[PDB]
Amino acid sequence: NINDSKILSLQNRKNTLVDTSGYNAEVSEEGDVQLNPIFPFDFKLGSSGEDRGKVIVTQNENIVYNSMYESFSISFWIRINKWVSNLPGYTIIDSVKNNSGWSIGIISNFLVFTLKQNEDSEQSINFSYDISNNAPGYNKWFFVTVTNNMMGNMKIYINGKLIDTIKVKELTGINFSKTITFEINKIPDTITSDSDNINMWIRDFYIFAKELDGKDINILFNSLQYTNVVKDYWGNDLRYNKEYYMVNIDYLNRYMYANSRQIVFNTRRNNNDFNEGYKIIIKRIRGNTNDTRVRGGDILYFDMTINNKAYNLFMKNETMYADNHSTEDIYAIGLREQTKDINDNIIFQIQPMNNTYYYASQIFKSNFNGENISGICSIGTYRFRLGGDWYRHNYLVPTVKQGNYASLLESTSTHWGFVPVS
Repeated sequence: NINDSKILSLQNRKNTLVDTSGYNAEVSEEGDVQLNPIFPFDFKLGSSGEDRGKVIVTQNENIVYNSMYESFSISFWIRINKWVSNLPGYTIIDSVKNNSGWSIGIISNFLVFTLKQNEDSEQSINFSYDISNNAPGYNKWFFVTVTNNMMGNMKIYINGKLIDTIKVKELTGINFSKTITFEINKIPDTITSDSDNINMWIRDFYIFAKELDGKDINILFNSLQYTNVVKDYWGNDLRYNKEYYMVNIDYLNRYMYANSRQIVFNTRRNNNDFNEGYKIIIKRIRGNTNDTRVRGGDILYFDMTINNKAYNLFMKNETMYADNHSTEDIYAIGLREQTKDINDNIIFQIQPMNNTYYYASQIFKSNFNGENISGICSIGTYRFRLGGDWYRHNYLVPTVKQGNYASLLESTSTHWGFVPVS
């Protein structure tokens, strides 16, 4: 019943971009347009300038006429290379023939949708990402969805969530264009420097002849998404035998290091970047053998190579010490030496855990067959006598709460992210 209103479905069929909606809108890609052979089969443009990629959809004017002036919806998956917070103006999706139609661009940390009736009048709505928790840029995938009702409201959703809403004003004389041009284009200066190249990834761009509501929007949101495959910090599939930078949503201003075989979290210097720290590799024990992708319920361990040696993360047995609260069933996570024999001591089960504005997961301590989960992974500061320390000192370190860890499932402190190493 929902797809009954779909009038454009730009997708990657062969290794070609086409309109699978049935209205056969013409699709023509120019310059450097990279298509992805593997899911989500996203295509990729850039602000290179050389032969800047430019995809152009030309819909059946008649179907545009009978759909766009009433109510409609635009949705799609998008991603920006290095969406920093200073970024200059850029038009990314444009459907303005003369001085009328609609347009979608990015500015500082904003993604704005615009309805343009004339050169002297517009009406925009936008999404602004939380800079606080996004120092290295908002470089993750997100599902957008814009809804418009001339006789009511114009709104935009990011990942099934309503972000902004507004009443449409008398935009009489507005002229929708049948042409939609995908291409990164810098807006007319005022910033006045030549910044780095940004890439943009697009997937499943759709347009509906009606104003979809939250429910159908989130239905759509999951409709095309492997909710159960865990994703890495940017939204791509999580993989095994791949180097990652494991972080804790509660402390992104920290990186992983280790002391006397004990994993500690230090403050990163390159705040506007995710380098530093020690890396991790996820090793599978039980999961879909045909993949190297991490799925919920999959059993695994983690390898951390330091000097040149590879260690296994593992749950300690020593009792903890902390200035404030108690040691419920708290065990620190440290590094042991690979025993070439899977120690129950290093076994965990991963679970996808995505939030409106980030991609994380939950790691649980389990046995080999995972029919017994004893606790969950967390983080906190505790008293230690590490390398050279004669006196105990506080260290923020990974931990595993056992006993009844049910009380922590709702804590972002158990939310772990994996930033791949570029």
